Amino acid sequence: MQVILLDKVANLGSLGDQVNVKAGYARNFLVPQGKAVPATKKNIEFFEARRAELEAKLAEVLAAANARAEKINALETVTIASKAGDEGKLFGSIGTRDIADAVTAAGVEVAKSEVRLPNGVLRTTGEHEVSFQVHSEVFAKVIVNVVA
RNA sequence: UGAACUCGCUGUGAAGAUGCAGUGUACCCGCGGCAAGACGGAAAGACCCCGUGAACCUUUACUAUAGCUUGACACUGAACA
Ligand SMILES: [Mg+2]
Ligand SMILES: [Mg+2]
Ligand SMILES: [Mg+2]
Ligand SMILES: [Mg+2]
Ligand SMILES: [Mg+2]
Repeated sequence: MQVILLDKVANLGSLGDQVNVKAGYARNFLVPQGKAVPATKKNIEFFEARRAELEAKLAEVLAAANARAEKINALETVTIASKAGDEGKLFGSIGTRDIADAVTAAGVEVAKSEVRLPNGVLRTTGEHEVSFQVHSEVFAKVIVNVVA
């Protein structure tokens, strides 16, 4: 499938680019996720007409919004006193839903799917390093303090 | 249930005769019995054979097929070795 882009995806295409990609990748991933649209002759003519002078600006303001969201909190200890057992060995395993609710209780607007983790379970108490995926380009590393 | 004025023997005869030949006996007709014969009645022999007949059934008969299994392509992607 010949497809014209709207986002800096990693390995296939640059911005404003019409690349030929596998049709499953074009159908299930790009056109739902809002990064690419099918290279109809009308579509590439319409993109050269108006949308190339807007989607770059939208990418710049999205990168700025990711910078704003990542630096409204970087203090790197969010306190959760969830339930635990004695001397390590957390009671019930922590969901990233709960980690999302903790940081949106004190700070950022980051939801569940905007959060990555090495483990994802955080099944003991201590300084567990948490990553973040508010965008595929930029990360953020704000750390958690879980206690009983 | 072809029609009957439907005896016995010996012989002849699709080769085991109430019906032919030869011969012996028997007046016409019931009734109650028996059941040897009328190749008695019943049922186009059920065993056998024939049909370039049928059915089911078996299998290492033939040719197929549902199924189960194999691989290619599609639905079907991204990375990294
Ligand atoms: Mg005789
Ligand atoms: Mg008699
Ligand atoms: Mg009697
Ligand atoms: Mg008879
Ligand atoms: Mg017959």
